[PDB]
Amino acid sequence: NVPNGYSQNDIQMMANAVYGESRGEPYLGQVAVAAVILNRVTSASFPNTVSGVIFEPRAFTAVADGQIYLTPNETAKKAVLDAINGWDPTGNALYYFNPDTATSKWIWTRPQIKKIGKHIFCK
Ligand code: NA
Repeated sequence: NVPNGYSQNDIQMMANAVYGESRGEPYLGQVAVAAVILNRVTSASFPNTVSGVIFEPRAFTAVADGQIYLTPNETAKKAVLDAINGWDPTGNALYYFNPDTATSKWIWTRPQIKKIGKHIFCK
């Protein structure tokens, strides 16, 4: 069922992480969050497994919210497989935030790449 390099649990948790962050966003915004997870895996500055990236303490509200082991939203799951298949609409982003609600002081310091739906994607 799952791309080589990933477990069933990897894909489910990615889908649940993506739904947590981007439920209701344009489909492109959901692929984008998935893209960011894969970019963080690649990056030296984040963990180097999908689990490690998803379980970073503040990172994905699906973790704190008890959603990471649920049956995944089918569209968030498609977005995940789209990103694994090489769709990265964020231009290799590592960070994102919603400028209307974000309360982080430091997020505004990241170099901004583009905005998709309610999220600005950043290096
Ligand atoms: Na990494």
